[PDB]
Amino acid sequence: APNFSSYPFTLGVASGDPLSDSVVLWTRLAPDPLNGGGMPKQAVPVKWEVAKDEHFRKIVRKGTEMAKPSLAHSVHVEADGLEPNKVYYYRFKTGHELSPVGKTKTLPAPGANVPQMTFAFASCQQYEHGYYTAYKHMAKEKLDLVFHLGDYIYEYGPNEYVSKTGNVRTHNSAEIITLQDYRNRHAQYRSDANLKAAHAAFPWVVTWDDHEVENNYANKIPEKGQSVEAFVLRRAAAYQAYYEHMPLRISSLPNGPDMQLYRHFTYGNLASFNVLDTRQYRDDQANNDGNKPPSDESRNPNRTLLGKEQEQWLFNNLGSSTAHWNVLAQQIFFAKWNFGTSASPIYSMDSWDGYPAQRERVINFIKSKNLNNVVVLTGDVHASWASNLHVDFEKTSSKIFGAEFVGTSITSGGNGADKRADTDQILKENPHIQFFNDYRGYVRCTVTPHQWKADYRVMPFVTEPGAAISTRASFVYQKDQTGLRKVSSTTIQGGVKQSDEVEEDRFFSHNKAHEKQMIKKR
Ligand SMILES: [Ca+2]
Ligand SMILES: [Ca+2]
Ligand SMILES: [Fe+3]
Ligand code: NA
Ligand code: NA
Ligand code: NA
Repeated sequence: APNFSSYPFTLGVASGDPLSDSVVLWTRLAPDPLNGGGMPKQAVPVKWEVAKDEHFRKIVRKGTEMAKPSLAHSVHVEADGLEPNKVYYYRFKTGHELSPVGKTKTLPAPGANVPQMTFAFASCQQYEHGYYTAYKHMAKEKLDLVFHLGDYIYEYGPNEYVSKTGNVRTHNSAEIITLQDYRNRHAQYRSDANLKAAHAAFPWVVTWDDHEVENNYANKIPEKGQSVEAFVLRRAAAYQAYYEHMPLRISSLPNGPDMQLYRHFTYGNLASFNVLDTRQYRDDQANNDGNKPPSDESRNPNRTLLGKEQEQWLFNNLGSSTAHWNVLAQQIFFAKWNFGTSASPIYSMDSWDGYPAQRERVINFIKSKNLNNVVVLTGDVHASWASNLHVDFEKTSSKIFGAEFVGTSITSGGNGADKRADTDQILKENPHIQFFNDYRGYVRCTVTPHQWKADYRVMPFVTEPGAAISTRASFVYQKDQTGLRKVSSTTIQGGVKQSDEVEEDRFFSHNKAHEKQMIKKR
C-alpha cells in the first residue's frame, strides 16, 4: 500500500528487446525526477499486466516486481509466455497509482516467412539544442520497432556545447560525474512528453555511443588527456544509470564498468540484426582524434573497434545467417568519408575511417561469404547520408555488398539546412555517397525480401516546437550492382537552403564545450 504525494510515473513507460515469446517492460518510480526521484529508501511493489487489448479485459500475463532504491526504483520485467508477431498492451500499478498504457509487439517465430518489416532509427538528441518534435511525429508512425543508436543523453553542463541556432533549453546540472548526476540527466531527457510517447508506442532496441558517458571516450580512455582512473568510475556510474533507464534484459545488468550491450536477433527469416557496441572495447583514436590525415598510427592493423570477442561473434552471426538481410545497427560512419583530396586525404579518427584495419577485417569476411545483403545503420554525425558499400572502398567498379544509411540527429546541432558549405566537395571526392541532408529527424526503413527502402524523415527546425515532418528523400536497394536508387525527393518548406557549416564545426563545437568546462573551473 505505497502512497505517493505526486504521480510516480513521470518518466512514463517503455518496452524493448523483443523476442518471439517475450518482451522487456520498463518503468521507473520517480515522483520528483530531476532531484533524484523523491522516493524513500525502501523497496516498493509494482504490479504489471500484459493484455491483448487496450482496455485490459484480455490479460495474458501479470506479476509483481519489487522496485529497489539501489536501481533508482526502476522496473524491468521480462514478460514471457507470449505469442509471436503479436501486438500487446501493458501497464503498471503501484499502490493505487496507474502508469500510462504502453503498446508493444513480439518478434515473428524464428525462421517465419515474414513479407515486410517497418522500423525507425534515431540518434543524437541534445536536449538543449531543440524540442523533440521528431518523436511526436515518430509516435504516429506504424512501426514494428525502433532502434536508438546513441547519444540518448549528453553529459555537459549548461552553455557548454552550444548549437549554432541557440541552446533553447538548458541542462539540469553541471557536467555529470556521479551515479546520481547520470540518473538525474536521464530523468531530464526522459521527462519530455514526446520521447515518452515514442517509448509507449513501440518496443525499442537501444545501443549507446559516447555521450551516454562522455564525449569521444574509447574503452577506458577519456578525451583530452583526462584521468583514466576517474573515468572508470564515471563509466560504471553512466552504465548503471543507462541500464536503470532502458528496457534491457537481465544479461545486460552491469558489473562495475562492464556491461553486455552488443546482441543479436532475427526478424523471422527476413532480417538478422547485429546490434554493435563500438565504444566499450575500442582502442584509442589515432592522431589525437579529430579529422586528420591517415598515418601509420591510424593504419596499425592491431587496432580494434569491436574487440576480439565481439568481432568473432559478429563473424559467426554473419557467416551462419540465412536471412534475406544482414544488418549492422551501430554508431559511427562506416563508409569511406574523405574530407581532403586523393593526394592529401583527411579522415574522421573517431569513425570507421579511423580504424581502417578493423573495417578491412569486416569487409574481408563479408567478401569471403559472398554477401550482398548487408545494411549498416549509423548515427553520430548529426546529418543524413547514404552510401553504396563496395567490396573495395577505393573502386566504384567493385562489387556492391550493401548500403549504409546514416541518420541525422533528433536535435543535436540545431535547425541545420538542406546543404552545407562542404557538401559538393565531399560528394565529389566520395562518389559512393548518394545523399546528404542537414535537417533534424529520423530514418524510417521498410524491408521486404528483395528490397530495402529508407525514408529520411525531417523537419525544417527544432528551436521552436511544432515543425511539420516530410520525407526529404527515399532510397531503395535491391541487391544488385546498381546499388541505391532515389525513388523520392522533396524540398522542405521553411528550411534554410544552404548554410556555411562544414563537418569540422562539430569537432570545433565539442572542443569549445570542453574549453568552457575548464574555464568554469576558473
Ligand atoms: Ca563525440
Ligand atoms: Ca556520438
Ligand atoms: Fe551526437
Ligand atoms: Na581518445
Ligand atoms: Na599495436
Ligand atoms: Na568533459
